[PDB]
Formats: sequence, structure tokens, C-alpha cells
Amino acid sequence: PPAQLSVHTVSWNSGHERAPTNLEELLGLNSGETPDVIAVAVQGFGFQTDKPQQGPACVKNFQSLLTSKGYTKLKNTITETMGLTVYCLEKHLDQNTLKNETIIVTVDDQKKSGGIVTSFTIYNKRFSFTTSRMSDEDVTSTNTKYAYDTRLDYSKKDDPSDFLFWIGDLNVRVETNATHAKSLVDQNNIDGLMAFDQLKKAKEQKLFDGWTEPQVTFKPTYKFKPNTDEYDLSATPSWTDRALYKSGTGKTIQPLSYNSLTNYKQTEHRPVLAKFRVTL
Ligand code: HEM
Repeated sequence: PPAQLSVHTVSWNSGHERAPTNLEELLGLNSGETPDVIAVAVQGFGFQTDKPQQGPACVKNFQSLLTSKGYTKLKNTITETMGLTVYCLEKHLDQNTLKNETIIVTVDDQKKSGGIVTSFTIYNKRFSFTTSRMSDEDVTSTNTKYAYDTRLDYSKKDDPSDFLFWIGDLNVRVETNATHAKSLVDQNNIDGLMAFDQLKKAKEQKLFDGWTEPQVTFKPTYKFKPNTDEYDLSATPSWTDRALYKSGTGKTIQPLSYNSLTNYKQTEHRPVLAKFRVTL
């Protein structure tokens, strides 16, 4: 058993946009790194119906590239508004130890909000990967707008997972006016603007209890005018896509890198990539 494994996560609230052609950058492969596990979460509209017939392109392009490197897809799950894919290096898998499971939780009767958790075991350690989506208008279990639900949190089980990641647009925003937020951005006072971020408020209500975010040192990833680096100040600039981590069993998870990918400008949000090292 290796003593450590590397995990990359990426999430993008990509809306109606199709998978780009350069995937290596998106997945953090472009520096020569070969991580053990890769999870990709997207949020948007119409993935299941698939009017545009993008599904077959996604499969082809992700499968070509990743199969080439020795990955196997453990699971792809899509609903109308969320997608979560998890890949693992083939060499790590043992069929009768894996216990691959996915639940979907749906909160509203239109099945647009909730989340997905995919869990699996390697080297006798359980990994769980969650993504979630909530809209501002929703009635929820928490009576907040945040994309949290206890059923999605595998640290609140009697047998909690060893390594947990929660990736996506949590529907946490910066709670101040757009002029002030832009001023802080222009001065590169990232910690000053993070003071207004709603994750700490959610945590005060004991949502995302004991989940940690890596230090943010990049500018808000939303809301941009498509194909520019210009903020549309009709919304307060915010950090939308986030990566949170936890261990249920006292394992060390060390973030190596956490950054937005500013080369991807096709849309209003920028994708966010995190890299972690975990000690088994
Ligand atoms: C940048 C945006 C997107 C990203 C990053 C992305 C990512 C992914 C990934 C990683 C997979 C699994 C591929 C595999 O099999 O290895 C997938 C599958 C799929 N995607 Fe995309 N996707 C995007 C956009 C979309 C859009 C806009 C639609 C439809 C409106 C869509 C529809 C689908 C469908 C239907 C599948 C499953 C196909 C099947 O199982 O036959 N995706 N996507």
C-alpha cells in the first residue's frame, strides 16, 4: 500500500457551456503530474435531456485522454443540473473491496436541487466525493439558501469515511455591495473581501461543520462577462465554485494547490482546481 495518494478536484458552474477542447489544463495534468484520483463536478442546465447532444463528445474526449494515462472511470452521474465524475488509476482497484456506491438526493419536487455522493474504497480506506446545488428561492431542510444537506455529509454517519471532498457551487456569496467588493479586488485584498464571504455564516449555523477550505489567494471567480476578464458588476463578485475537505477518522489531508483557471473564459464563472495529498 502506498503511504500517500494525490487527488485533484475540479468544479465549474458551467451553465450551458460545452466541455472545452483542452482538458489537460482543466484537470491539472499539464505540468506532468499523474494524480491517483480525479473528480469533476459541474453545475448547469439540461445535462440529462441533453438537447445539444454533448454527452457523446464528453465521453469520447475525456475517455480518450484519461484511458491513455491509466485511469478507469468509477462513476459518472448526471441529473438535470449536476454532474459528478470520479476517475481512479486502474492499478489501485480491487474489485471485491471497492464497494462503489452513489446516492442522489433531490430536495425540490422539480428535482433541480440537492446533490450526489459517490464513495469507494481503495487500500481499505473509504473516499467520498460530494457535489450539490441549491437555488436562492428554494425551501430547504436548513431554512438557508446554502447547498448543504445532512444526507450528503458522510462525516455524519456512524461509520464516517476516511477522506471526504465536497466540490461545487455551494451557493455561498460575498455579502456586500459590488462597488466595495470591486475596490477590494483592485487592491488585491483577498482576505479583506473574504471577510464578507458567507461560508463562515453557514458554519455558524453548523452547516459544513468541521469542513475546511484551503486558503484562497485568487480573485472571485464570478461574475465575468463571457470571454473577458471583466467583472459584470450587476452582481457582487463572489467565490462560487469551492473545494472543501474533511477526514472522519483523523487522516491527514494536505492541500497542495487551490486556484481558479483563468484561461477558461467562455462563461460567467471560472473553473476551480484543487490538488491534495492524502496520507493513508
Ligand atoms: C464544460 C462543461 C462540461 C464538463 C466539464 C463536462 C464533463 C463531463 C464528464 C467528465 C463526463 C463523463 C465522461 C466520461 O465518460 O469519462 C460527462 C458526461 C456527460 N455529459 Fe458532459 N460536461 C460538460 C458539459 C455538458 C453539457 C452542456 C451537457 C448537455 C447539455 C453534457 C451532457 C453530458 C451527458 C449526457 C454525459 C453522459 C453521457 C453518457 O453517459 O452517455 N455535458 N461530462
